[PDB]
Amino acid sequence: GMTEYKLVVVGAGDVGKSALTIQLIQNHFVDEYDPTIEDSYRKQVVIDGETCLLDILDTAGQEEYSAMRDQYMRTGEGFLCVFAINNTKSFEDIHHYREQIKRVKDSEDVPMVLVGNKSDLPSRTVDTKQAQDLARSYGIPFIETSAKTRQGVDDAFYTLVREIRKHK
Ligand SMILES: C[C@H](Oc1ccnc(-c2noc([C@@]3(C)CCCc4sc(N)c(C#N)c43)n2)n1)[C@@H]1CCC[N@H+]1C
Ligand SMILES: Nc1nc2c(ncn2[C@@H]2O[C@H](COP(=O)(O)OP(=O)(O)O)[C@@H](O)[C@H]2O)c(=O)[nH]1
Ligand SMILES: [Mg+2]
Repeated sequence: GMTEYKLVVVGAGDVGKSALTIQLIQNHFVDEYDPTIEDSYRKQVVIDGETCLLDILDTAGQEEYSAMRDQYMRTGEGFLCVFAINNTKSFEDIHHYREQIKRVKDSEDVPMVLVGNKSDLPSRTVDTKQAQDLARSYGIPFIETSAKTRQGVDDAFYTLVREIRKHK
């Protein structure tokens, strides 16, 4: 049967989680997507010659640590932790997202990719070296993306699938 991979996109508001997701789903850059909409979106894709079904949860809204929200996030098999390369605060938030993923998955070994989005913009405030070194600290891949140009989009999502495959 066709394997389904449940991927969850997390990170600060405004980093481009929705734009990245929609580039994967629609193959279109959407510069405006209601910042409060949290939803999941499926798409069949070929990854290393194997058709699989991606189910991508694009997170949004208020930080909440209820049992219900933990259970919803626990359905994720792998996580994209997204910051924007022109927003230092979004990068400084990453460790919090990673810690919460480790907690809900009750595992030090959750499939994960660090994503530095908005790589098309000149206003960089987070050095590539610093982001690469954070991914190294965590032992995870780092992918530079742009939802605007499609740079890195498949790399980010497909790497996460490959990481889930390895973990399984
Ligand atoms: C960085 C923070 O801000 C926000 C703002 C919005 N969201 C978060 C946030 N942290 O983890 C999560 C996820 C969605 C990630 C996947 C696993 C779980 S499990 C569960 N229950 C979750 C939730 N809510 C999550 N989201 N954090 C700073 C720092 C602390 C104060 N705060 C202002
Ligand atoms: N230049 C540029 N703008 C982006 C990119 N991704 C998202 N944006 C913009 O960043 C803002 C927030 O994007 P959105 O997808 O809503 O972020 P979310 O809150 O993480 O879902 C919007 O103004 C988008 O147009 C990108 O890669 N490049
Ligand atoms: Mg959004």
